[PDB]
Amino acid sequence: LGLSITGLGVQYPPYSLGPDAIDILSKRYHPESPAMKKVLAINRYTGIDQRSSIGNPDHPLVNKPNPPTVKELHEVFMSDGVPLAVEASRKAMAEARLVPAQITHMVSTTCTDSANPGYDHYVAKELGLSDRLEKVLLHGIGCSGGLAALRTAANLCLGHTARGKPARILVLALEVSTTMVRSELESIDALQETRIGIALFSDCASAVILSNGIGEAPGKPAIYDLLGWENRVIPDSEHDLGFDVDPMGWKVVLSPRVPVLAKASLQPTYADLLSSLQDQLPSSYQKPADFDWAMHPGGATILSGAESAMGLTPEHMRASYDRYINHGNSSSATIFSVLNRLREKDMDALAPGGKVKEYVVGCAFGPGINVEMCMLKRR
Amino acid sequence: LGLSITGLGVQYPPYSLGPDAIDILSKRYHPESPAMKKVLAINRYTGIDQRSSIGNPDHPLVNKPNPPTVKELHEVFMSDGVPLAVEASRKAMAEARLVPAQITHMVSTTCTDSANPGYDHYVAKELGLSDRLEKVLLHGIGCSGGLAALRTAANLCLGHTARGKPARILVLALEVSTTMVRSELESIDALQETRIGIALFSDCASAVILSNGIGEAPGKPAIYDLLGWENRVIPDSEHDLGFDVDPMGWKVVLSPRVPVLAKASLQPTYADLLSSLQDQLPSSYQKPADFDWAMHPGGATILSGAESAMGLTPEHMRASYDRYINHGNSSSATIFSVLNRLREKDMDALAPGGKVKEYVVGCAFGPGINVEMCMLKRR
Repeated sequence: LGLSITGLGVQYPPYSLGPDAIDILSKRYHPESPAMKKVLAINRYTGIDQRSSIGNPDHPLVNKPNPPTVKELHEVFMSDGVPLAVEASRKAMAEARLVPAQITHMVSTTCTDSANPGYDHYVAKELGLSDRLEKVLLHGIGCSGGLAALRTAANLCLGHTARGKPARILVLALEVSTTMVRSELESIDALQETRIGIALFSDCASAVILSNGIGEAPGKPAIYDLLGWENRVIPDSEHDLGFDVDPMGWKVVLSPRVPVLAKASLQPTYADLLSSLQDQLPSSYQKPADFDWAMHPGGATILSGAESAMGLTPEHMRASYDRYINHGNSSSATIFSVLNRLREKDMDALAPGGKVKEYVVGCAFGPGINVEMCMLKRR
Repeated sequence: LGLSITGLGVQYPPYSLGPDAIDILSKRYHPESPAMKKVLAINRYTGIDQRSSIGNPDHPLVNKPNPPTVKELHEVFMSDGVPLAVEASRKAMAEARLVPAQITHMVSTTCTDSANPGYDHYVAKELGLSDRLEKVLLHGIGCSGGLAALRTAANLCLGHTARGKPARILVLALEVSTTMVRSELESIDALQETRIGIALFSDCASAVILSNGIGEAPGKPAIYDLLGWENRVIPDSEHDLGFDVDPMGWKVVLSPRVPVLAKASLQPTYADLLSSLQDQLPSSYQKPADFDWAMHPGGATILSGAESAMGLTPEHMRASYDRYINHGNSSSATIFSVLNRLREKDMDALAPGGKVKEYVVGCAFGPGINVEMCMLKRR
């Protein structure tokens, strides 16, 4: 296919929210209640030590008399989120050794903003990208956005391949979720329902460059080759996972079914992915445990579910754990963060049986429920 | 390129509102003010006879104590907008003689909803499309969305072409703008700004099927062949045109500069479009007046501006006039409505000098400011 990830860049904001962040904010704005106590308890065994954030608990946006409106959220997405996306993109392009003029397409995602022009316009402008740049800003997909953006970029790359044209696509994910803490606290308190969103979600921007190989800097270096992909929707699961627009931003929808639905999907999706390329893979790469797994860490049970269903050790998803524990779930931006971390020396040291794998399965789930899987060859 | 539009479908909602509709609602909810008087005056200067709407001025959504919240808007987008999208998509598929399992990708757009899962999911589900359908829900682009979706679909089609695979892409636009009347009225009253959006915008869904011709039998009919496209961003014009998220939905941004900037972009964009494919065109298709023009009728000044800039008659854009006068500006959904109407017999009857043109220039502008053009060959 001639598709390769030639650069990756990741930019977390400077700040880290410990588990007491929600304790502080909850006590500041709400009375003690049974539902809040439950959430505060769950918060303590998510497996997350620190959640990356654009601010600390005293940030002015989350310390108003009321939760910030979706307009006030947008202002901070633009002031504090967009610079992360710009830096992540710069880092990706620098590793890919590309200048702004070489970028042919941009595929961007977020579920934590709505705007016209979209945030991708402002990132592209700051980077000095072409006024003829072809842009796609994806919506509606939440956590799966990273791999969906990548797959979309793959298709777009091949569209240029068809015409014999070089394609270098900036694939970008930016999420700012921590600013919706007051919204979630209000819902917990008012509805007396256990809403665990505030215990999981964090802020990040991440980016990769996907090249179609045409007119490449020959002998062309890459970090990963993109060999294949599978995408699927689980029927009658709309109500199980969601993010509903609201005057206070977006409200998390999350049912008890999600862990089982996610886990049960791995086997058939994996089988479908491998059948579409079994003659391309060596016999040393046949069963799940043969691969390194770049899983989107939606929650602790997603990782433990993958371990159980696919016969993997935690070290098979070492980069997923590393991002999850130290930064939390950054929705669509997490997966490129995982892929970036996986190829680092300190992750190599933790490979199952001291065996760093040449092939990597990427996996993510989001609202739909949408399932995304990709197959990468690590250089 | 082997790209052809093999079906088109359009579905306007049940109601058609004269200029008195906003008079009724304005008077019901606001005392007369200088800004309101100006908007109600401008409402009659547009040349729009009727605007298509999901409701009449007695609709409950626009008759609450306050304007509907963005959540309340979403509920009606789903109840009253999605069915339009389903029907438009059905008719496009029917004309293309395609059954659900044959659709390989979906490229959808809207600027009048935010949701996870996105609205495209629900449309696709109602249509019975594949659980492996590749979807793209565009955001951030407003009025240029129809042509942006078409161009994105073209690139995606060619991605499948690169792999020797059939591509049949449902390209869909749905906009429900009329429900934001109360939000606009509130801003007019409170800010005393002359906000003309409520004089212009209407509701519609429209769809096309774009095929890459692979797996189609020889001599397969099509309505238009897609030959080429141009996209540009007009520099330093973000503040001139936009749609900003708000607890009340989205607030229109519209400067007096827009018609001037738009008019100025036509000649240079057209020249680039034409030069890229001039060798493919006969001698009788060399100058602007040689073509039929499917313009997105963003406002009356856009049409008269195009006539001036490119030396055209109104009959050159007869389908654009027809849509604008009888239905208003349905944002991203209008352009496919124009292309559908253009190929109808009573439009053939208004062709400049009795010559129905074999080649059609498509053009649309939206937030960015983004300019989109395409060249179609009419079968």
